[PDB]
Amino acid sequence: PRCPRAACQAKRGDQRCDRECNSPGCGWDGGDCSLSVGDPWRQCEALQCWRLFNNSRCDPACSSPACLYDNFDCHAGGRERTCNPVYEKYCADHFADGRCDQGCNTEECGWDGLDCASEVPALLARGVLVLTVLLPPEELLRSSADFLQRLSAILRTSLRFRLDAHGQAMVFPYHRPSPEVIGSVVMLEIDNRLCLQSPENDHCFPDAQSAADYLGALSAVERLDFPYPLRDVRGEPLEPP
Amino acid sequence: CGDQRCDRECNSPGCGWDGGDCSLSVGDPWRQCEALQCWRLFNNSRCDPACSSPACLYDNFDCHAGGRERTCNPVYEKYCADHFADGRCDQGCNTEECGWDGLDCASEVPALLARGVLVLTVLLPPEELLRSSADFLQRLSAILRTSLRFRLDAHGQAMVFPYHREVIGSVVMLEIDNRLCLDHCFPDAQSAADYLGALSAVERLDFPYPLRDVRGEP
Ligand SMILES: *[C@@H]1O[C@H](CO)[C@@H](O[C@@H]2O[C@H](CO)[C@@H](O[C@H]3O[C@H](CO[C@H]4O[C@H](CO)[C@@H](O)[C@H](O)[C@@H]4O)[C@@H](O)[C@H](O)[C@@H]3O)[C@H](O)[C@H]2NC(C)=O)[C@H](O)[C@H]1NC(C)=O
Ligand SMILES: *[C@@H]1O[C@H](CO)[C@@H](O)[C@H](O)[C@H]1NC(C)=O
Ligand SMILES: [Ca+2]
Ligand SMILES: [Ca+2]
Ligand SMILES: [Ca+2]
Ligand SMILES: [Ca+2]
Ligand SMILES: [Ca+2]
Ligand SMILES: [Ca+2]
Repeated sequence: PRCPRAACQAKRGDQRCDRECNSPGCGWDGGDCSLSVGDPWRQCEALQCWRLFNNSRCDPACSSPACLYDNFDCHAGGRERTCNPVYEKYCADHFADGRCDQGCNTEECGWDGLDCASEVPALLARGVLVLTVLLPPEELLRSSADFLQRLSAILRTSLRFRLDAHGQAMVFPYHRPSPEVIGSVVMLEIDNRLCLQSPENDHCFPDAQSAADYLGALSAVERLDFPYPLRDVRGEPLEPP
Repeated sequence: CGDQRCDRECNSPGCGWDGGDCSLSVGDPWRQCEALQCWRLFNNSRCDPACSSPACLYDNFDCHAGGRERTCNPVYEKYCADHFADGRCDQGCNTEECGWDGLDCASEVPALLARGVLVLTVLLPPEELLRSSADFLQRLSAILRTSLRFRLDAHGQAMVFPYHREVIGSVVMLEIDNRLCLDHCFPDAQSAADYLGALSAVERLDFPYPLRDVRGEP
């Protein structure tokens, strides 16, 4: 039993992050603190890396994909690490409005919702990123630009709602577990069309579950800054047509 | 009630705006206006067609921009200012009320300058003034609803000269590019100076710089 605190057993999965249980040995409070991701560092080949993820400093031995790129500490420095708080509201409002805004045309601001790269062929990561957000579908879609801009900025790549055959967003109602609609189950595409080529420069997620892990890690170390009631994240495969 | 100091107690049409103190040293902004009632209709945010001529300073654009298009959205203003004339197109700032993004989006359109040069005295030393050129030019462009830029010398350097009491401010020389002005544009520098003087006279001018005076020169 890698979880030495007894009181933690009763509290894993209760839908509440319990900070006394937020450790690898306690599975990040049974996933309550890591957006349900069991172990975000499952594939990481170096044991010290989860401890160096949150330091805003490049740790080269932790910069592999499997080690979640050291929270991009080695690929983005200085002003390029965050969208300028002063420009954020503008970028959120002009995201995917069909007109190119070069000042938002960066991976840290969300690539302007691809307004500047719309003729570049889509390059989707494998699978679908599935998010549970405690906002009903109509309310969630009412601020889809802000939601997608901020989530794109966090993942430093382009995100959008996956659409069905009739052009409708794959956003489904979420019901209170064992009734009423409490939130949304959101399905997203990850478009990596603006990613870098060289092994040293590339810092995109090749599949949905990889991006989920990174988000889970941001939550585990109290670094995720996303103004939405985000409950869980995961990657799912899709069958072929 | 020529003091070189704006006194609101003396700032009235009857006293020539404190001798031009409050109208940025512009003696009479309505000098060319073919109508007498216009100074009273300039500030009402309502279209008065009889004052909508250029010489009557377009009735403060009340007939050309009355709705949401009169000012750059306060929420986006800081972004537009910082990204003005940075050589990259920002379509969200690409409007006359936001300063046309410093013409970043119209590089294929031939320059079309108004007559003369707009000369401003600003109580900021040149080095400090130049440190915020984008904000200064963007805000001034938005107000004039056209494109403004520094005049360059033979070595391509901005013509911003020290202003002495030594070094109390700057004398700035600007050009007006009307290439995107398709009546609501100023044909010459003095007209734009007059309009600015008019805004100051009626306390409508909102410009976060210690702006002393304005004038047109050929
Ligand atoms: C991983 O690194 C992060 C920094 O890169 C650490 O997050 C930062 O933590 C500090 C202190 O814990 C916090 O400072 C402010 O905290 C107080 C308010 O906290 C609330 O408000 C902020 C502002 O929106 C919010 O982000 C917090 O999550 C919380 O809701 C202030 O009263 C205090 O004076 C101080 O200014 C930073 O805000 C916070 N930064 C971010 C981006 O979250 C994080 O703690 C670390 N992980 C650890 C230590 O486990
Ligand atoms: C013109 O209108 C503005 C808008 O409130 C006002 O602040 C200003 O005092 C007015 N001008 C005069 C001369 O009253
Ligand atoms: Ca818990
Ligand atoms: Ca690090
Ligand atoms: Ca855009
Ligand atoms: Ca006076
Ligand atoms: Ca009017
Ligand atoms: Ca620009």
